[PDB]
Amino acid sequence: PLGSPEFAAMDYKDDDDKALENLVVLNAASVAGAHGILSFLVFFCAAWYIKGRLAPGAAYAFYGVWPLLLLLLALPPRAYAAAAS
Repeated sequence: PLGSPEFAAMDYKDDDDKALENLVVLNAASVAGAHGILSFLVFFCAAWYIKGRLAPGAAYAFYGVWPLLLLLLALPPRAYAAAAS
């Protein structure tokens, strides 16, 4: 069956292309999330939040966790699974 090997070779190609496109996009999601944590750290944190304004905290937790989730949900199952240990 010469067709079987052809299907195997083509499958590996689609798996490589799908991966590359995922990383590039997921990275932007991760950057945006970390952008939310870094922008608020700089703007929101300051020394006024200690007085009694946790708000910045939530912004860090929301945008800092936002990217994590995005990467995992925007990442294939077998991909996020192999990343676990």
